Amino acid sequence: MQPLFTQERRIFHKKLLDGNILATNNRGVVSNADGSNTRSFNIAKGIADLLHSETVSERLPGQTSGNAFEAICSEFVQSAFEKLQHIRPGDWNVKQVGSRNRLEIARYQQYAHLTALAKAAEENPELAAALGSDYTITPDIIVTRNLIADAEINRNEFLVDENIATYASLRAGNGNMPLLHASISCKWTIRSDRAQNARSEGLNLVRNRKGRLPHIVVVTAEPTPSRISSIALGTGEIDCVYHFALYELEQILQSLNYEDALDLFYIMVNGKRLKDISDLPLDLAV
Amino acid sequence: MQPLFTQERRIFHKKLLDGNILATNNRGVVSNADGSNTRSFNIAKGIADLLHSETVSERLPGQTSGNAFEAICSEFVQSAFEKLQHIRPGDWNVKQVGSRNRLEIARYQQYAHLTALAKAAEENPELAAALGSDYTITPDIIVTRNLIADAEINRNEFLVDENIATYASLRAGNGNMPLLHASISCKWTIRSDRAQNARSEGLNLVRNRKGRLPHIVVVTAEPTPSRISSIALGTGEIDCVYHFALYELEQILQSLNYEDALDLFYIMVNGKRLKDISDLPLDLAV
Amino acid sequence: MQPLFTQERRIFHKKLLDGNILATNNRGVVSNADGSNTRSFNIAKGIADLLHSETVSERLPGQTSGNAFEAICSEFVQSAFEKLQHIRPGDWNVKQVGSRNRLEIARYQQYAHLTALAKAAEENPELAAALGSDYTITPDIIVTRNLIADAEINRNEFLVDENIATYASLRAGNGNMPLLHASISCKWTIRSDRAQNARSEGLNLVRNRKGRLPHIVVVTAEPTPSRISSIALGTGEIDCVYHFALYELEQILQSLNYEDALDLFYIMVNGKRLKDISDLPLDLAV
Amino acid sequence: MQPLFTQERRIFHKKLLDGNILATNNRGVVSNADGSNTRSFNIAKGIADLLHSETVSERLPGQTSGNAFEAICSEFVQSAFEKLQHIRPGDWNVKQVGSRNRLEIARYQQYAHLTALAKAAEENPELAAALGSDYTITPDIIVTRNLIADAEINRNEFLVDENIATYASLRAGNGNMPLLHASISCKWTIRSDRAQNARSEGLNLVRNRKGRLPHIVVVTAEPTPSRISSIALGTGEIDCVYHFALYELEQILQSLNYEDALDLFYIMVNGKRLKDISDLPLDLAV
DNA sequence: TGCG
DNA sequence: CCGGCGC
DNA sequence: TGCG
DNA sequence: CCGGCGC
DNA sequence: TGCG
DNA sequence: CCGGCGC
DNA sequence: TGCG
DNA sequence: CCGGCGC
Ligand SMILES: [Mg+2]
Ligand SMILES: [Mg+2]
Ligand SMILES: [Mg+2]
Ligand SMILES: [Mg+2]
Ligand SMILES: [Mg+2]
Ligand SMILES: [Mg+2]
Ligand SMILES: [Mg+2]
Ligand SMILES: [Mg+2]
Repeated sequence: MQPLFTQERRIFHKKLLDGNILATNNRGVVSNADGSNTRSFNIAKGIADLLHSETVSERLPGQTSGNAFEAICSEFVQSAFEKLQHIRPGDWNVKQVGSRNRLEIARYQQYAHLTALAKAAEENPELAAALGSDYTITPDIIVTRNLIADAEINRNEFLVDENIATYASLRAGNGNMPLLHASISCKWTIRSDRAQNARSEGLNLVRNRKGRLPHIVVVTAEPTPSRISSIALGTGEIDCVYHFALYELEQILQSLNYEDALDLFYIMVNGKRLKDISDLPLDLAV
Repeated sequence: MQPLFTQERRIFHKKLLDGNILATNNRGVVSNADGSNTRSFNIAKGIADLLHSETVSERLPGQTSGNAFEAICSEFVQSAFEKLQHIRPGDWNVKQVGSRNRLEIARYQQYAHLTALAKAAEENPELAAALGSDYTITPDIIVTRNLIADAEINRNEFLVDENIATYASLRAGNGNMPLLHASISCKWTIRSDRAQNARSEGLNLVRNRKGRLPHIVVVTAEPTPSRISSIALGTGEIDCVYHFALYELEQILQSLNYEDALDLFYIMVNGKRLKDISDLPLDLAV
Repeated sequence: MQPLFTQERRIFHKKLLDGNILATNNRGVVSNADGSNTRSFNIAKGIADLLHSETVSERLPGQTSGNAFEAICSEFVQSAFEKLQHIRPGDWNVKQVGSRNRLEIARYQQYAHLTALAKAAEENPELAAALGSDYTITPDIIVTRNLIADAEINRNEFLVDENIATYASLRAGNGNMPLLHASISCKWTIRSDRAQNARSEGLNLVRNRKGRLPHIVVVTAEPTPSRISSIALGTGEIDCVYHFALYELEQILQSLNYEDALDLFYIMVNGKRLKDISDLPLDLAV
Repeated sequence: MQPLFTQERRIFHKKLLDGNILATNNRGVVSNADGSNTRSFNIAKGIADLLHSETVSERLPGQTSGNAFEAICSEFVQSAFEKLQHIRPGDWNVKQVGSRNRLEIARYQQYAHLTALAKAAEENPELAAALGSDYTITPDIIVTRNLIADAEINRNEFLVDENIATYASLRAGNGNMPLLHASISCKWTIRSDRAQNARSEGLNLVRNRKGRLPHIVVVTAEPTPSRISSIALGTGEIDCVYHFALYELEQILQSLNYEDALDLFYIMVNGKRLKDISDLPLDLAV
């Protein structure tokens, strides 16, 4: 009897395999590997073997794997988090955003004022130069919480009426919007330069919030500890990073005796900067 | 009224009145007012009248009122938040800490590593000069969450076992500590210089976290919108400020026709920077 | 006592003595000490003795000493920095900002846009609820650099004309404002809570600048290493702290056997977080 | 005679052309353009014509253009800044730092302590989890200042000896190392995701400094105002961005009547977020 | 080369 | 480090 | 189409 | 968005 | 009159 | 702005 | 205590 | 920690 989160984790991997997102080409290179690097090549191959990947196909265009990885991550989060309603109740929505959504975050309570800022800037110069446009934050995946009725708040006891706790964020109707619960950034693979946009997006969420900061996490299928470390090490922007196949990564590093990579892997794991994709749903329930 | 949060809000005010924390001296100065300040005096008197305050006594020493205000705010939050278990379940603890101990936050999961940094600085001077020492400063009041047993996670379904979600923060078992849910800073009265330690303490919680940022809020009995604004305006450090008698403050500003102060009050309230103490328990449930 | 900076340092101390800013009251408490604190009391008296202080006077009101300390520090900086024209040329101005605080900062190039932000907010609601108000920063003392004419830029060679380097900050020309060189915060004495406004003011200068960040320093007469450390330890907001009588503080710490204070003193000094007032003029020439 | 800075700007451009860094391929795509983007293609062609580019050759590998652009920008800054000794005297060094040099930054005074942090982490595995690792990242190009002899400080008057201003940063004494004057980040072209490492690197310089923050700027050859805005808008990390051919960009934007892009250009330029490469040497002299 |  | 290009 |  | 690969 |  | 002193 |  | 009050 495999527990349900183990079953969900396997379903997550299976979607990556069935869609040929994770596969091997005819030159033996696994699709999340950097073929110019011996350790990346071998680590990725070991992980794919542990995942029972058998398909041989050409590496998909990066735009395709990028988008598909976001979608599959979203489905896994939605399905697993749904089972935690008893430890973190709520009317939750999980969705892949899509760069098409400029100001999508302004539809949520903690960032609704960005609409007013944007509207004011579209009429004022150094307002625009000073405020910027990055505040136009667009997470890859977001988890949101819908507001609740007074009868839900009062389900067991008469706690509130219309003249008390009148600005509480959870109360529906104050002309109020849903709450942003989490920003989940996805990276199929990593290069240390381009991975830093997870930090700038995290800082924008920190700097502009009105209310509690959403969870800010990164999920990645990057095989190398060194590249993972470019976003996982350090604190202040990113809450934690989650690897798509942590157990398998650990097993391959141990098997091949890649001592330095192993040392770095444990610095991140023991240092609470890196976890497995299966840890994410429960971490979203704190 | 009869809603329980309304009763609890009154119990909070009554504790302040009964302990002479909020009282009026024989010169007519209410104890949360700046007697040299005309508007402070009048706004504070208006609020005391709406709270039905009648006791005449000398102002208590600032150390006494500061500590009592923290204690009374702690009791209000504990009492009210306990009623929201169906909206935000968990084994919650609310406690007044402050200077009773430094590095108290290192007792919690997201800041556990500060103990190691302090030990390292203890053996290497420099580290101390670069790392600083203020990361050891404890919030006036903290709300914490104890960890969960597998029996509870698996209350309705078989979700986890020892080989899946092994790093999830909520799971009890590997020396992992409880989670810090909220930092609640209290200020009986405000001066714009000394109010800024709430921003530096908030920034330290932001910069050093591993995991989701706790709620970071300030509760105050300061009567003037100008002084309240010295900590409520701006974003990035403080989630929101909660006033001890917001409805009364609004009413008196209207009655006195202090138009500029009323305008600032509304900028803060409509701008989601200022709410009533009764909004805090529900805001801790998002 | 031959070199001019040594003579200037002595003049600085003499102004503090002559104005009764630094004096000893009837209870033997020196005016920069906390009489309830044995270490503060003894350290401050030792320093006063090394400065050859003999005046007895009751302690000046804090508003008076705060303002006088700012004025005297400003005069020391102006006089000493004036002698470094050969290593840091320019048309420099040093001034205690004072009462006409708000937006003086916006007269300078790197922060001129703050005026636009303030005007916009005035004509409309929230904006200030997001943007805040503390950005109308008012440093205690500022050092500014006036702009240069082409004749000077082209003193030795024909480097520029009207069609090249047209946006260079240093070029005098309708529209261009003087540059803010330094923000010098003064604190006659310190309490750990109120000292934090130096960090928030420093962060505002960092976050809102257009151009190179000005020097951000703090000058203080606080006698105890513990209180000095509440602003000197750590990095990110304050470049460095300068003590009004560092050599004397070190000598008395050596004589008194307060080993924890001596250790803290050296962590800050060896750690480049604390220097002497005489180091400031040269540090402003980098 | 054309001004020497105008002549320097032309030499800068000539080096880009002679090395085929900036050229046009046989399909009409200029080497700093995004061939798939009509507006990018046209703007880049317009600029190339204004620089009188006539060479037809295939685009160089990105690694090649990236390194060459760094080298060429370094040579321009060194040559032009050397002519400003009368406005900003000193013993200056300008050098392209190879990604082949981590902790080169710790060779400089304001960041020397990073070596001690790195050694502490090497023996305290785990500390790296919190401290991070990128704090060892060195800028693409750095400008540094050697320390000054007391002979020069005392050139005209006897200002200092060994018992006064003993911790001054400029004094070639306290084992003190040279000072970091500027961090110059280069980007031949931009994509909004990879442009963000300039912000994370800038933040590391802000957060870890002891002393005055160095200049932090970006130089780019990106043709589109939209992509330039991904790094130029906003304040706090980057002092200002400098475009390799600003005058030409503006001219072609007008000739093609790209209204939105022109609006954005002026917002960045009037908003002091974007200047010409010719403005950089003088801006480094403030 | 490795990784920016 | 930058370039290509599919969603 | 343009752009993450 | 990710992938290739030269300094 | 009220910030610092 | 700084000072006093109960916590 | 000295400090928050 | 807050209170007093000069500038
Ligand atoms: Mg994204
Ligand atoms: Mg992504
Ligand atoms: Mg506190
Ligand atoms: Mg407090
Ligand atoms: Mg000040
Ligand atoms: Mg001051
Ligand atoms: Mg670089
Ligand atoms: Mg670069």
